[PDB]
Amino acid sequence: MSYDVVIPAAGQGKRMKAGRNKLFIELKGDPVIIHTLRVFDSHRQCDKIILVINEQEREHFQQLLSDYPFQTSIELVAGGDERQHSVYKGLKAVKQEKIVLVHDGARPFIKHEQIDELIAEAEQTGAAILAVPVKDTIKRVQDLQVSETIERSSLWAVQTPQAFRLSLLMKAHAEAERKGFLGTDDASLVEQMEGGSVRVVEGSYTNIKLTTPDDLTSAEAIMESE
Amino acid sequence: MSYDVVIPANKLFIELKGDPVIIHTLRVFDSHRQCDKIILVINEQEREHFQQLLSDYPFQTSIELVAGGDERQHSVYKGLKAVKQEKIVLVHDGARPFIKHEQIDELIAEAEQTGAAILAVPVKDTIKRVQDLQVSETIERSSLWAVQTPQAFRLSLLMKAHAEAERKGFLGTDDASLVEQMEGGSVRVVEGSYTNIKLTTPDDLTSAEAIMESE
Ligand SMILES: Nc1ccn([C@@H]2O[C@H](COP(=O)(O)OP(=O)(O)OP(=O)(O)O)[C@@H](O)[C@H]2O)c(=O)n1
Ligand SMILES: [Mg+2]
Repeated sequence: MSYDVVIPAAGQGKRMKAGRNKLFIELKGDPVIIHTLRVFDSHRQCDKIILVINEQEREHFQQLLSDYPFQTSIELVAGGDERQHSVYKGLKAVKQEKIVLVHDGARPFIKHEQIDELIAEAEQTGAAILAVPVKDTIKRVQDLQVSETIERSSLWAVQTPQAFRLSLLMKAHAEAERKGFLGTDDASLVEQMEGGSVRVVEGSYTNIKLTTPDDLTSAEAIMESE
Repeated sequence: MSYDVVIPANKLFIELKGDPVIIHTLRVFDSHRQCDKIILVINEQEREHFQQLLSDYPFQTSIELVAGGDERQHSVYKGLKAVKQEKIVLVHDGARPFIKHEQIDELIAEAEQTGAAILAVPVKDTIKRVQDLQVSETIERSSLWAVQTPQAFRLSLLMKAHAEAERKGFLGTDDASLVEQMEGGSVRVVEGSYTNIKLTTPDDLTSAEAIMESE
């Protein structure tokens, strides 16, 4: 029942345009990454947190973490140039075979309820993601000019966490690294493997990712609402 | 220079800070000098409910209620028959109240220059096709855009588009699809704003309230 969580936090936050890691931005007085860490530190089934960071920020994370009452162990692991590389470095720090969750540092509003439903699906079938139905029309665009329209009734917008049996995720990462496949999520690595299957748990539209400046306004309102 | 806007219709009476979302949306087109007419397409049996709304919220810009078919595509078509001469027509979701005139002008500017346009933003999330709560494929993310409204077209061009799409069986999801599908159909894309959100659910209202107070 017990899991480890790998939290990629090693990005620069270029689209957020804060002039520093977006994850140090304060929401209601506490950095984004502190909100995210708190969800896992307060969740009884989380044994360990592996937080993947840019090595230049390590002393800053050391300080930052010492100011807060985290009781669960938090290991700082250096990341890489892309999220996938960062995730793989974090996963190599997990010590025993078990269920592992990978969760973006930039999603601070994940709830214990959804974490619970994912771990259950991963335990049964191996690989589970949070997701929500797409509501907008999606099209592909070449040089600000439409090339085609994707059918939407079956389309879903994927969230984190994504939950996996460690062995299965490590195998997906190792194959992807050897072949040069760079996926945008951990699920797509598993999908690329022969016989790879991923299941969907419906998530909350409040589990937003903080990516652009307008996402900070949505974030403040979600906080105030709860 | 000047456009009509067709708005196809109830969820639109959901409120945002005291007023139905449709009234916030109407205000934007009413405050825009290049908007000559607003055509609001409705179910014929709700004509009184709408008359009442428009009585309570007087607008200076001309607003015409028109009877609407059983689907958005048919409603938009019915709406377009109420446009009286050749010009740019917008088609806009009533539940998108935060459209800015700046974006509206770019949409027109492009659809006069080249015939058809849409507002859109880059997709931020990974998108998967899912069948029975099991992933079937991941859609390649890189050149993906989330489409908003309004969508702006030369009337002849779009009514032409509705004409041929009527002639085949083709039911569309939005209207830009009708342009892209027949002929050598070209739709340019104007990068919109992530604030141009659609309001249906109560989580949506939570965001909308925040956007309003922010600006
Ligand atoms: N090389 C990277 C890039 C991203 N991430 C992390 O992966 C999560 C999702 O990535 P994204 O939202 O793109 O964050 P950034 O890459 O930092 O932002 P941008 O793409 O706008 O630079 C973030 O918590 C980010 O810190 C990471 O650990 N290593
Ligand atoms: Mg990134």
